[PDB]
Amino acid sequence: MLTEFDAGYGEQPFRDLCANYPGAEAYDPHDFRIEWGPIFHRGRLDGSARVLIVGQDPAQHETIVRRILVGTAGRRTQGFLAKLGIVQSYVMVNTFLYSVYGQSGGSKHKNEPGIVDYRNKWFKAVLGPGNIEAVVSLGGLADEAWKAWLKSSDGAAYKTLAYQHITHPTWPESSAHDSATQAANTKIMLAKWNAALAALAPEVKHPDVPTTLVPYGDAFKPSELVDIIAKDLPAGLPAWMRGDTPWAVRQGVDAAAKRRTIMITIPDGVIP
Amino acid sequence: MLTEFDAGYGEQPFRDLCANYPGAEAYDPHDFRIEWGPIFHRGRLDGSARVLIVGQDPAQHETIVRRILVGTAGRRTQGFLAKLGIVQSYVMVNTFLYSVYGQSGGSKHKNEPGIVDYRNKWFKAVLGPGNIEAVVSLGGLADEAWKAWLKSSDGAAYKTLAYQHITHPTWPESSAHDSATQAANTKIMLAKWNAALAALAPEVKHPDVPTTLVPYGDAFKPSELVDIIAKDLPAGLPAWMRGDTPWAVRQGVDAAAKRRTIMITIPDGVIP
Repeated sequence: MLTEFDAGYGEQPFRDLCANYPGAEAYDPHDFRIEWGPIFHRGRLDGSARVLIVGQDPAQHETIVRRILVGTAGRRTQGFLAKLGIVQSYVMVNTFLYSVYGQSGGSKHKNEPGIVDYRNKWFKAVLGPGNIEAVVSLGGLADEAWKAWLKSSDGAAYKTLAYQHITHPTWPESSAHDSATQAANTKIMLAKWNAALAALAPEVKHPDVPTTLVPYGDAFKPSELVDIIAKDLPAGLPAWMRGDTPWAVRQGVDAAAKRRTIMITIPDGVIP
Repeated sequence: MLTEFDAGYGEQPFRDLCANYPGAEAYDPHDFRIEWGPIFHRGRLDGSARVLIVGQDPAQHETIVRRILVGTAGRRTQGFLAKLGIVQSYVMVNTFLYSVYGQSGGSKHKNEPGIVDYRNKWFKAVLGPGNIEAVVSLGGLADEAWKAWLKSSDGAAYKTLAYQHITHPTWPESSAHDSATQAANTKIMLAKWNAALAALAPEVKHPDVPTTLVPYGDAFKPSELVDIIAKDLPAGLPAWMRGDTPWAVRQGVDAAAKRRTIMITIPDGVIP
């Protein structure tokens, strides 16, 4: 009857970071959903993380849970980590503190000093303890974020840290609306993911569970979509929030209404 | 531009309390909205609280923020504390960890040992440091919770602790839908709140701000409705979540649907 949870940001330097975060002066209020407040991380901040995941930006599930990579992209990422024998020893930060508002917002503000400097303080803080053995970026903007970090003074020390850029987990669904094209692109993505795993496996010297590498097939199997663990969520969050069924969506009759609303629906079967 | 936040539950004894909370074995799954997870407290857990508030049960705003007293009842309670000069030195705990399901009243399970025992652990932890100088209960079930605490072995020590039972903050709106009856019931409520203030004022010897007692009139004035402070909310929560405008509602075509869904709408004016 013992359930774990993420206590959060009480320790330094994370406490000062979360109390002094960038707002509209760095993140444009039209081009970013700053109205939901920042979402900072997911995973270990106690120094026990072995893998750093760099994602892009949060969406509506993250906005409720208050931790990043908690939707479909998150369960695919968890499963990626599982293939390396990593079940809890990771830490995750995003390129952006806030959701990008718009189709291909870019990359339009990736060069904002206020944005990059604050993100670099987080890199600095999570890499600080010196236990991270591998870095994985999800998508191009994350890949650029990591490379820009390496060119900074504090980042110079991490040029030799094992690193893989991999295709963004939801890329197949965003590349086409057609089912057949989604499947074809998924096969392509997983082939590239297999190569990344092969390069990273020998550098993850301290896995949580010693594991022999089992490659992805052409489609995701159910076992490779792994629920986010309780230890990652704030105290008291119900188990279905870290389950396998979608439960939040933006809702509105037009663009402006839709920007203002999230609807949360408990999956069927939880309530008796 | 530092914004404060509640780091939460990382310190003992709270860490073990939040990791070992009661579920369906103590709170009946039909009579309690256990599907949303427990909401534990609001305010100081570092020992600096001077007033303990005992509330009844959480609703939909609390369900999103993950702290108690966050809606209309909370802002009325904040204003009550403000009149005693208490701006941040309070701690609030609920009679029930979960929302009561059904107007029937969760008085049906008020003596269930699983519920009472766990709540007493929270009483013991918050009263432990010995800095609480006054206790206020909101409504009848809360009053019975404090009285049940006093009858237990550990609670015996607090029979001399200054204590006032006051009428639940949202009693006027729950007693009638007629505008004129609400105003009349509000006038009765505020007379009883004024009596409580008079009894508590000389007993709150450590206000955050020394304040001369200004009694309520017959209705709430806007200055007597006080926004929840940033220090009470998890890191990153946007300011409108602790503003003066309602922003969450239960929504569904029928009872079963309504039980499963919360809709969040950002107040107008936050998004440019």
